[PDB]
Amino acid sequence: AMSRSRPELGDWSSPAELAELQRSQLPRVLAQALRSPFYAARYRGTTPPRTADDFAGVEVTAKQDLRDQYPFGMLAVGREHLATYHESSGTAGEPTASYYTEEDWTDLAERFARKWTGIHPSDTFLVRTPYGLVITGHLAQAAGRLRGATVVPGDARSLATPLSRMVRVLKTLDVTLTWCNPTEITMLAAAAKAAGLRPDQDFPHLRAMFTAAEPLTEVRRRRLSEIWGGIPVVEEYGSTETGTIAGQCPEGRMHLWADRAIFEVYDPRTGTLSEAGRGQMVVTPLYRDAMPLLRYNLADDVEVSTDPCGCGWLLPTVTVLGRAGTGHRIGPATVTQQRLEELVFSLPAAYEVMFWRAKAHPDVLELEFEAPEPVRQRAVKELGAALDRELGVPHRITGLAPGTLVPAEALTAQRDILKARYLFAEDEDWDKAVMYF
Amino acid sequence: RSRPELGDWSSPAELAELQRSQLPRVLAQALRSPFYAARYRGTTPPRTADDFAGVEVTAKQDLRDQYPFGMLAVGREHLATYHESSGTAGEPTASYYTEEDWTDLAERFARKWTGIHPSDTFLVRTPYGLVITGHLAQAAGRLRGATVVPGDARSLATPLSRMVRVLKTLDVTLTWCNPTEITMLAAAAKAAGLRPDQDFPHLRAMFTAAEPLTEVRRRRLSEIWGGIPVVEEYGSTETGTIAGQCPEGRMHLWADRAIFEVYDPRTGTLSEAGRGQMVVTPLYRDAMPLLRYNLADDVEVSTDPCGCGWLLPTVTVLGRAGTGHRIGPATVTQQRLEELVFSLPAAYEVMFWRAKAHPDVLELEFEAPEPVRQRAVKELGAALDRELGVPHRITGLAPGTLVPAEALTAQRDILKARYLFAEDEDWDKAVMYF
Ligand SMILES: Nc1ncnc2c1ncn2[C@@H]1O[C@H](COP(=O)(O)OP(=O)(O)NP(=O)(O)O)[C@@H](O)[C@H]1O
Ligand SMILES: Nc1ncnc2c1ncn2[C@@H]1O[C@H](COP(=O)(O)OP(=O)(O)NP(=O)(O)O)[C@@H](O)[C@H]1O
Ligand SMILES: [Mg+2]
Ligand SMILES: [Mg+2]
Ligand SMILES: [Zn+2]
Ligand SMILES: [Zn+2]
Repeated sequence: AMSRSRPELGDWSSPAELAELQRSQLPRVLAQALRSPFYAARYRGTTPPRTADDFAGVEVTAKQDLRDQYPFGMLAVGREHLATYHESSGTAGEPTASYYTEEDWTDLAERFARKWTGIHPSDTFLVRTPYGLVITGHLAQAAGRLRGATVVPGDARSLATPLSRMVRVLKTLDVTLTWCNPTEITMLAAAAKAAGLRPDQDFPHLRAMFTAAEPLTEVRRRRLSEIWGGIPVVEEYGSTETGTIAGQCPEGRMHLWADRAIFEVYDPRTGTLSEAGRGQMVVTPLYRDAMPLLRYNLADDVEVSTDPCGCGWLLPTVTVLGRAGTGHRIGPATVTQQRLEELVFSLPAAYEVMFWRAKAHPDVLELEFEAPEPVRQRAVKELGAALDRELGVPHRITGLAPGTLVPAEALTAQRDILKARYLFAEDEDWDKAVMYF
Repeated sequence: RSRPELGDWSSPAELAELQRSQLPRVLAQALRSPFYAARYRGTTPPRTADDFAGVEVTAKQDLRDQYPFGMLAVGREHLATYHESSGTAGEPTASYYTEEDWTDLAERFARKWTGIHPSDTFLVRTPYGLVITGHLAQAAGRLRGATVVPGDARSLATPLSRMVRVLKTLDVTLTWCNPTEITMLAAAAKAAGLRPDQDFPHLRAMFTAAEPLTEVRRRRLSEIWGGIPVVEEYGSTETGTIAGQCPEGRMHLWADRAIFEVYDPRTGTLSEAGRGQMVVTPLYRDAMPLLRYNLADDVEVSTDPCGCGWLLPTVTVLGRAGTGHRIGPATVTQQRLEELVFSLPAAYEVMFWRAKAHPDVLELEFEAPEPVRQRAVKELGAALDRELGVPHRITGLAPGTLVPAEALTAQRDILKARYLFAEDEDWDKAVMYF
């Protein structure tokens, strides 16, 4: 393919060459951004940025800007050129719209498809994320179609596809790849066990699990891998409005797809943008026509490093800590979900602790988790000792019976996919007449 | 491959030839599947157009028995997508498609007499979970360049309140949802402060399927949404779209893409027209060949020419709504009741109802706002007296009884798993965040 117009891993031999692949797109990107009502209004009465050098002066685009411009204030092409329209997860009251041409979709699908394990025609790919307005289900399906994998559209949060039916599909279709968030990986494992199947042995064709959408510690990621037989759990970082911006290498670090976007770290205190360090993730996608974004702040706290990785990819690594501002403090001690997660998932695998939750009170950390009765007291004691050793916070830890946080019906209930029925026989329950879901 | 378009045939004889010329390929493809290889093991299988007249019907129970890949005629490497049918979960029905199979599927859906255009914004409000329906409409929208808004259905992510907001704010021009969902969206619109007959000026057509739909109900759904076309099609997960509405309001069989026959289940005879069970042999599919697949829907196929000038037979689908219940001296079909319910004046706003056939009496409930309820009860009773003569027990209910207010107004944030909460936060959304 002498013919392909977007860069691939291996097209650049140095960071200087990568920087050139980026800057050579900025005149097109800056001209396209100005066609949107939002950027045309932003630079009204001034000379707009046109050149690679002008980009250093470009003002950040905030989430609140995208919400204020709902639905099509960020639109730079005729609506006739849109292929799909999406809205972000989170608050329903203040939606964020994103939208993509067919050519925009090719870039999106390529970035998702950068899975170090490969996606092949030989694969059966269960897409277990939502298709309702959000991009995630559509994105995985598009990458599956691109690479010829058989796509099984599992959807998520749909009454049509409960966990019991997904477990049966995983086993009976010999599914080789999955796409779902890390909590859904443990939900599927709990559903398998409730169906009398061992996730570590009874799914021999499952070769990788693709995941995103949650901050994921290496301790949790490795436990999720071990639960499913030691297979790779392949993380990516993305959003509805950016698509996939980073993907895992074989060493287990996420690398920024810097050939497809200019990535900057925003220090909200000084207002400076830097190519690496700690701060808020800023993205300028290079290969989109419909919805240009100039220095869009995802407002995730990230650590970007240019330090080499054992994978040898010539791309910076990124750790995603969480959403900016989300931390809690109890003693002098900062309590992060990420620190608690590392302690919970360091309990021996034999204790089967997967489901937990915690509440920061001013004085004390309240934490609950499900564990089988025989190991429950051990789990409470060891997790307490871990909190003492690592954080020194006062705690109130309660072990719960399985079925308490995650009900049995979520794991085992089957649901017929009915249609509206208006006339029933005497013996039939007519309660499913109009509300048939 | 080269697939026919409306207008490629000038007569029924030419249509019959477009079909028969595909049958050698279709019969050889079917034989590659374990199911048809086993069916014709130790015989000479059918090879020619003439041999097709002798081909045994394929039943739904065959597709269930062959779960998952007994109907598969290509290497799995060539599959693009895998689907399972709606209905019983305990006994799944698998279907699957190559990329080229998908082009035929998308083309058949896209035969919408109103057109699908790049100028369109197309809300897909059917499920994407395993079933084909959401994927099919999305594929046809992508094929014709319409902006696809993936609404999904039966998803906690996309309640009615949010779909009504999307209809209005995105100037949606086309919808895809079942006929019950058309009335659910109308009730949700009023609950959002929007009049379905006036406040959606860019909505130009509503595409629908999946339910038996009387012309009386279809015309009422049109009137509720300001007199815009309600464009019906007939399909299934295992066949795709097999008939679509013409501008005269009849569904025409897509006979250029499939051989349609009417099955008498008592004699087992197959006829090109008349009353009986819908039998389909798709002509342009490689992955999952079907020879005379019996959808087991009760249909009436007619060869009578239509004012639309399409040279294709028309089909009415009675289905499960065609099957009588004896009550009084009389026999009552869902389709006959539906015609009487939707013959009540539009201004009574009767959209949601249900009925139970007892041996002695028809029990029927419907929502009607105060103060038209007792008029509606009386007129519907008189209609049942005049038309059916069945004893009835009719109850008018307050709106919010059959279709709860919560279904129409509830908004739901799309949350992710959260493990650490502040004191004042509800931590019940920790692991069960849907
Ligand atoms: N691998 C990851 N690690 C950590 N956080 C992640 C990861 N992937 C996604 N996220 C988080 O999820 C966000 C994107 O959520 P997603 O639903 O995929 O898009 P969205 O529709 O923009 N939702 P939202 O921003 O939450 O309103 C990112 O900004 C991060 O906060
Ligand atoms: N226009 C229509 N009029 C009447 N019935 C229809 C119409 N369209 C679809 N149907 C019914 O819906 C069935 C197909 O349901 P659908 O969910 O679209 O496919 P499926 O998931 O394959 N279901 P099934 O094969 O019956 O188990 C048809 O066989 C008919 O019974
Ligand atoms: Mg368009
Ligand atoms: Mg394949
Ligand atoms: Zn690496
Ligand atoms: Zn016609």
